[PDB]
Amino acid sequence: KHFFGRVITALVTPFKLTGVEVDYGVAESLAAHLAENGSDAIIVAGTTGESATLTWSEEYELFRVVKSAVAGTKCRVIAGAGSNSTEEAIEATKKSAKLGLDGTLQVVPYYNKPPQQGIMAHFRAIANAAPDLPMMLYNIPGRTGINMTAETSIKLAEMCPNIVALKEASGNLEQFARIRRATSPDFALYSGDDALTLPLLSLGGNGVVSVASHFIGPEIQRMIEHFVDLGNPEEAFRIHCRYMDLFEALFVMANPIPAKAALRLLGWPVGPTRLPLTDITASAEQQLRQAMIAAGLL
Amino acid sequence: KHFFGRVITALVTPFKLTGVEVDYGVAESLAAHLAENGSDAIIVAGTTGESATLTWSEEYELFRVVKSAVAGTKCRVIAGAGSNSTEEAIEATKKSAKLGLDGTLQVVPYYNKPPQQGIMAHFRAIANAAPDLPMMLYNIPGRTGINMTAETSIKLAEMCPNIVALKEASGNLEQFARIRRATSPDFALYSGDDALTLPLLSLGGNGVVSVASHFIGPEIQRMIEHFVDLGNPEEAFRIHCRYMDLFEALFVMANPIPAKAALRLLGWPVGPTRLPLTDITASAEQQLRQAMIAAGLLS
Amino acid sequence: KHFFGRVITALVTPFKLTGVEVDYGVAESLAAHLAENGSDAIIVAGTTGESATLTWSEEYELFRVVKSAVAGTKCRVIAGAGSNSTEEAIEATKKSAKLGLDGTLQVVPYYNKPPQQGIMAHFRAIANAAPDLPMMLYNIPGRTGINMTAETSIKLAEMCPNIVALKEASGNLEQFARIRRATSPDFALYSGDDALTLPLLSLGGNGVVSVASHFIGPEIQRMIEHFVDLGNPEEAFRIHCRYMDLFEALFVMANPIPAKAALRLLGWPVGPTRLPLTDITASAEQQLRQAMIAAGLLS
Amino acid sequence: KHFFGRVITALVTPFKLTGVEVDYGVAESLAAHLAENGSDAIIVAGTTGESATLTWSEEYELFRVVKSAVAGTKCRVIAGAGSNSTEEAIEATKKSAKLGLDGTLQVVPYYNKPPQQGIMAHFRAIANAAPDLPMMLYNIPGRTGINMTAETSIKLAEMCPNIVALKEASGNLEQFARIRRATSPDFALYSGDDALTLPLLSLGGNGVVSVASHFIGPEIQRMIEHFVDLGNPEEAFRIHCRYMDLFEALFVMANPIPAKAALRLLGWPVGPTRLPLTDITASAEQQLRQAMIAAGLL
Ligand SMILES: N[C@@H](CCCC[NH3+])C(=O)O
Ligand SMILES: N[C@@H](CCCC[NH3+])C(=O)O
Ligand SMILES: N[C@@H](CCCC[NH3+])C(=O)O
Ligand SMILES: N[C@@H](CCCC[NH3+])C(=O)O
Ligand SMILES: [Ca+2]
Ligand SMILES: [Ca+2]
Ligand SMILES: [Ca+2]
Ligand SMILES: [Ca+2]
Repeated sequence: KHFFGRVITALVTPFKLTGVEVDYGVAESLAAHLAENGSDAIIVAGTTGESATLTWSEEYELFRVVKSAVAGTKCRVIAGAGSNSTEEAIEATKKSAKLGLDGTLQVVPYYNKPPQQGIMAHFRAIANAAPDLPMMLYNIPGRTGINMTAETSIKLAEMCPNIVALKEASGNLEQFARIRRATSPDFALYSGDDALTLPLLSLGGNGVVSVASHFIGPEIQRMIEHFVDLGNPEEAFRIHCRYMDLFEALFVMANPIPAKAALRLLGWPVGPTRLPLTDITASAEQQLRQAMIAAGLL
Repeated sequence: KHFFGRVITALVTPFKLTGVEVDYGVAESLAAHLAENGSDAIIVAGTTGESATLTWSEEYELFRVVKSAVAGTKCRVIAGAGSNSTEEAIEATKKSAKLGLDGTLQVVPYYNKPPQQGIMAHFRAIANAAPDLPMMLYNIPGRTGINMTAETSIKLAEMCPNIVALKEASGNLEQFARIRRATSPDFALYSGDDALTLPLLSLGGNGVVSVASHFIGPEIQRMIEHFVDLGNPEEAFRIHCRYMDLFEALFVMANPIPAKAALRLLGWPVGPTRLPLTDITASAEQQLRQAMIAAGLLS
Repeated sequence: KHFFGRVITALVTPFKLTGVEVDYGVAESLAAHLAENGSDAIIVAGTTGESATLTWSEEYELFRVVKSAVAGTKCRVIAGAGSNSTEEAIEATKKSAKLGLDGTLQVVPYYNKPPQQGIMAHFRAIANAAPDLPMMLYNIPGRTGINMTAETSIKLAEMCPNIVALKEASGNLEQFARIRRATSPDFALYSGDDALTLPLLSLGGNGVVSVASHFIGPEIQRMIEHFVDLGNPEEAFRIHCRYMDLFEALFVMANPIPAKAALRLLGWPVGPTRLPLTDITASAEQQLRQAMIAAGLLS
Repeated sequence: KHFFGRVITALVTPFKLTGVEVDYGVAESLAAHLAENGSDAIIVAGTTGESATLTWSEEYELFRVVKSAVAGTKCRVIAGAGSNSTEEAIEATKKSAKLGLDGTLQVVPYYNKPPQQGIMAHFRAIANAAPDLPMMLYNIPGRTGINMTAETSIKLAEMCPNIVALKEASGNLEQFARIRRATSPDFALYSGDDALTLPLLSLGGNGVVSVASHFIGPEIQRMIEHFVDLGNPEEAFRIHCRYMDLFEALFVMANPIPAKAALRLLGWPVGPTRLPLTDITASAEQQLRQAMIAAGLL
């Protein structure tokens, strides 16, 4: 019923041992594994994929490679093609169109703090650069340093018909409800935060763009199913409760440091992160390892 | 299942025209009206009841009068008996016990910013001063200037068996979930904020300590019923949506300025607020009036 | 130039060993000591004096006793007579007038979050209740839960001629500068925070309402003197630097828990705090003790 | 007395009418004007220079051109060469060394939220990539989404001898005092905020990295002189007061939208900003224009 589904995994970007090169091979098999484990869609080279330290070429190859890894399946492949420069976002979005990806994810500009009319112009121009490519907006004030308001989000959903979803990680519940109330039900509203998935479902949300779906995709699907389809909020919450420690553990250091460490411990050789992200500490690794054991993953 | 129910109304305190005296008569009939319109419990002389500008005598008379107004019904009467002085809270809690009220509401100390172990000692001593009187804690960092943590709340629920509920208005969803996960299911977790009732239900919440239940109590009951009992989150949300503008309108100036204005417009002569709360402005009254008309309360 | 001077000490309130009674004797000798150690004025029964857990009678006795302890000297005695109830503030301010104290300190209402026009009406009414009694406003959003804006503060300084000072502890530098720019130079602007005294002097401030002046009053006087009178910011900063660890230490737990612990370590038997304030932890006491040793106050 | 002086101007980047090209000519004459009007140093292609929407090539040309515009003067030229990718910052810093600039400005990584030890590794690696290029750190939590602590800043000043200054725009006065107390007096501590210059001087600050020095450089010099040299804080404050409205006006929309509008009103054809920054509103322009008239600038 929604193009990008209920669970979208923000894919980590595997690197070889030194960090210097991407491991496209590990990227393929990891993406294929997610497509058979509850990911309805995958975001490539977004925040969790270390967008900031990838070059544009690396991103374009990752897009091509991940799209081939999941051909055969209903898994949609979304390009993390945003930027705080409209020109750069436009170029990347056009490249995503020519590669035949299923859509893009577009973050609100970070660092340069545009006015609301700037955010709006930024996204119009990007939507216009590939008018037939579905687009998911991404609002994350904690990283960007500004908030896209309800008004701006709603206006964008009306003006550009290829803008069909919003990844809302502000934690602002009123904003989320207002956007939901005023957009058409064909517009998808996704949690950008595993710990907020459940309460955002209560305000009309359609699922989650998740980090934890690398590990518990089918269980996140089951949670959403209990809540939205089967009228069992008590069971949705029983699942949320099983995985709160893991959700906390995945953010005890900045994402994707824990996500990558967890994958390495499960036998997925996704490599280190690139500077400025440093290695997981002994303390954070122990909390993560413990949370994984209690969640039944080791 | 829960002693205080699903919808608890934070009663406004009616005053006569100058503000100098309480109107106990209007208090009685307003409380009777709430008991027959979806209030499972009522809080007397809390924040919404202008606790700060009431004297202790005024509070004690309000308690007595409200308890008689709702005799015959199952509606529980809760004393807003908290303070930032433990000695004062203890005295008021003992008076509530001797008067035969159903419980107390106890705010985290405001203004004086106690440490967590201070908050904990404050509430232990109050629970111990009337060990058979059910108690609802109240966490509201925006007014008090400190936050009662998950750890503190959980520890209090384990130590004192008369502490059976928490009114959580921090808006912190992680805190709320952690408290819920770790307390026994007999422990009630209530939203302290009409706009958060629905999402807190998704994290195991048992309802709301409401301002808006003065006006739409049965509809708030219906929302909670659709969500918890009947498996209809879409309809719960349809109701939340109908009333978001009213919820916004009730806080455009500080509570209870709009609440009292709305009651006056509905024919409830609840009077002004006392200084330092001033009268609602023409601008806030227009936004409130409009929101009430669209919600089907007026004209 | 300014009625309340440059250094105003927010006096702790001594209690006897159980906390149940005030020790008026220790209050007397402590206040006499401050008057001979750079306190130009003393605030009695404010935040640092545990205002919230004192009764009104205890406060009124403290006012009487402290006023007699410093008679003969130019040390001014200020009543912490504020409240979140205008009626209570008015009553206490009238009592302060009849007792012959030198002025009052008046906090922005805490917990009940009045509108700006409410804050303004609250203070007008208090200024009008004793029109000849000098008044110092106190803005502390971290404890009260609201902020008195620059506009409101400036308007109050113009309308009421007995409002002659403001204790600004928002930490907002722009607010502070705007108030200073727009008020007459007879209006005193005081830091409400020992760590902010020096940078607020750079924006035209006239001193500080201090906790640390219990212990280093003459050194705070010297700092202000270097900056304002002698044109030596380098030396003012050398002093600020000497005492930063002590300033940090005095707030590692909520004031006045550390203040009282420091006084006990110096041989001032000021007693415990009252619930909900609990005893200082061994960890905070060690950091405090160490900071005092390095500052040359102890051992 | 310090290498970068007391007033460092964060230079706006002039664009031609469409925004598509830089106007290097206007950049030259604007920089020459600043060097004769109280700028002891100039920062090229930092935040105020629309770093986010400049390409690396545009920045490198701006560096070259600005350096030649001010040859013959004592005005130092600093490259805004930071990034949230350590690799990119390293490459830009090496280019700045080969071009013969006087130093670099290095922002704390934005958007990707590294841990403190990440921030520390980021800056070590950059300092090590050109050990003889003086370096000015830049802490601005409101844009980046994280704060570099006092401990981190102090440790960096001790480890790397080319790290000789800090542009502190957190507005945290305790952090600033602690850094000042613990670093050697050869280490420069600059306000990153025109409205904080004066109170940061009281806590041992050495001046300001300013937007308003485009317009009132000599008056900012006079303020600092009255306070630090001549023992007249009353007169320093009289000057701060004269210019508070202008300081407020310069930030009513995000920098450099007002800065560029002010320059256009003074006859400097600095052009528009690039998306996602949109034009100044009529309302913000009126407040700016009024503040400039009262300050004696038109
Ligand atoms: N690190 C820069 C450019 C990266 C573009 C390709 N991943 C940014 O986050 O804006
Ligand atoms: N102003 C006091 C009044 C004490 C009586 C409480 N009913 C307070 O807000 O706590
Ligand atoms: N506990 C109340 C009453 C204070 C009584 C007078 N000192 C308050 O802080 O306002
Ligand atoms: N727009 C990207 C790269 C710009 C590189 C040169 N200015 C960023 O802000 O990180
Ligand atoms: Ca990307
Ligand atoms: Ca009460
Ligand atoms: Ca008092
Ligand atoms: Ca740059």
